[PDB]
Amino acid sequence: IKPRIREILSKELPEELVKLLPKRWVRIGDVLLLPLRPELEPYKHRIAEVYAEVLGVKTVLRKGDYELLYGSDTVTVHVENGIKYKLDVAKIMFSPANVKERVRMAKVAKPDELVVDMFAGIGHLSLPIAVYGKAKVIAIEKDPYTFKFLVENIHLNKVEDRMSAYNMDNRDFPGENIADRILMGYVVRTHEFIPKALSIAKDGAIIHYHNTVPEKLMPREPFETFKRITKEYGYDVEKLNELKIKRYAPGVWHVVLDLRVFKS
Ligand SMILES: C[S@@+](CC[C@H](N)C(=O)[O-])C[C@H]1O[C@@H](n2cnc3c(N)ncnc32)[C@H](O)[C@@H]1O
Repeated sequence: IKPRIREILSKELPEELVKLLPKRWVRIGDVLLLPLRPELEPYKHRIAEVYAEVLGVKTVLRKGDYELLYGSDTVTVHVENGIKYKLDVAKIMFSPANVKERVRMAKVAKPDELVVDMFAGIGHLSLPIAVYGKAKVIAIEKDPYTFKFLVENIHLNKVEDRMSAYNMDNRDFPGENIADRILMGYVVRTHEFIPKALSIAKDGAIIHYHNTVPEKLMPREPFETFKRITKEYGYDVEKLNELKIKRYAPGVWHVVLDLRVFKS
């Protein structure tokens, strides 16, 4: 099934098009991300329709952010490694192509830490910490829509007590020298937030610093740049680890560096 899909669609599609039907897909809650060959375009909707029924999802988006192929409701709750993540699959990014990192995050924190998530999303990286590590968490999310989900996801996981949330730009965050650990899960020229990061950090704090660097420049970057910017503040940093992740071309990785900073 396949089989079931092939039995239904073979009735409406010439055998040549049937052969090209989608063989994989991504499922997030009850929404389906479905990739489609160009020759199947004319039949977009009907194919998404049968896939929807045999796979048991309410909505199908094109994988290819996303084009609605069948259904209407893109909000769903996705469960991963014991975590509940409500989201609007069409408006908010969330790839299991990153699940390892979300798993990793479940381990790294100690119950005592204050953790600040500078780019919270719906709780991508911070929920694992609040739930498994048990530290406290201040989660910052700029987008008001995304924010609703983050707030909700906090209840859904029963951590409203130890996790708080602010709908502002991380640069306006009043805090200073509070953070034992900072999450910088963002990849658009994130070096630009290093200064607010260092401000929010305590001396010795750990920073999970995500960025997108060309492999032309590895393994020098993105650490050199993190290093030099830190110099502008007379602080130092030690590189504790550098994981590769969604190595997503053309030619550019997505890495996360674990770094400890010292406020002199
Ligand atoms: C949701 S994470 C993406 C994680 C990744 N796509 C994944 O699958 O795990 C990026 C978030 O940072 C937020 N953001 C961007 N700039 C921000 C800022 N200056 N202050 C606070 N949040 C910001 C965006 O609203 C977005 O929700």
